[PDB]
Amino acid sequence: GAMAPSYRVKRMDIAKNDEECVVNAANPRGLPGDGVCKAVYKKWPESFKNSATPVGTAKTVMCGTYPVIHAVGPNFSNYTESEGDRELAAAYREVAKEVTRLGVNSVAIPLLSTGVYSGGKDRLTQSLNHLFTAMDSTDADVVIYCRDKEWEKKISEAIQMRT
Ligand SMILES: [Cl-]
Ligand SMILES: [Cl-]
Ligand SMILES: [Cl-]
Repeated sequence: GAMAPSYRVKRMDIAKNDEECVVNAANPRGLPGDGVCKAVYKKWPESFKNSATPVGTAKTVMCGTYPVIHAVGPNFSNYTESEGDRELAAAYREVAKEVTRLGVNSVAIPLLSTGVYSGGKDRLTQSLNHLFTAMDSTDADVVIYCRDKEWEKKISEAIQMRT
């Protein structure tokens, strides 16, 4: 575990992270995809061997000794608000189990279902609160990755609010 487990946020490409493992915002079929998933495919393509997994689950595949945790959030274009919320919470719970099992001291994580799976809605708060619910009981250093300057400020404020 980390000496003083923390949350941090950075605005940059998660493929350039400084953590001991990465969470991919994956599709259920293990395809290269777009956005975070395509950057993850270009950096760790070996990790997409048998990475397909259902919605609300996470599947870890090694790239050398570097773990890639493929976490599949719901696409809110297809799910109801109610069922999507349940699947989004579940995907983060499975990420917490994988991070624990791997024994890593740090993890890079994107906000699941906030991009092309958002169904056109701002889900910063919804996705971040499910991230916290899952990861609060883990002792890894968590570094959240985002691309938007306004999202960086709101995520940083939410972390600081809990002190
Ligand atoms: Cl960057
Ligand atoms: Cl997404
Ligand atoms: Cl973002």
